Amino acid sequence: LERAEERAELSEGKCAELEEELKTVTNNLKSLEAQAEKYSQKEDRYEEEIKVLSD
Amino acid sequence: LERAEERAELSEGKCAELEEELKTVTNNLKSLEAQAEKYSQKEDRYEEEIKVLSD
Repeated sequence: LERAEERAELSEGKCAELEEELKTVTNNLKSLEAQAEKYSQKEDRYEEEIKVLSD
Repeated sequence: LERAEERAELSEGKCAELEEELKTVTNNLKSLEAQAEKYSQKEDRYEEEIKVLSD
């Protein structure tokens, strides 16, 4: 039980660590979703600067 | 013990679920990062072209 509880604690430790990493990565995912979209928009703002400059 | 073990299984189960959620968001982050980076690279290509056309 102590070892199983220890495993629960170690696994919970990992669970929490992964959760923290999950959230960090997910938060990065979200900032990156925002960046991938802002960047796709920049891909267009810059493409537009090229089109405008081309004109 | 069944509970300590259940908790070992539950916390291990959940930490494994988080490993999968983490890998999923990590891979989505890598995808969005790669996407954002492909866009940042396009932004740079345009910036290079913006500088070329601006100049």
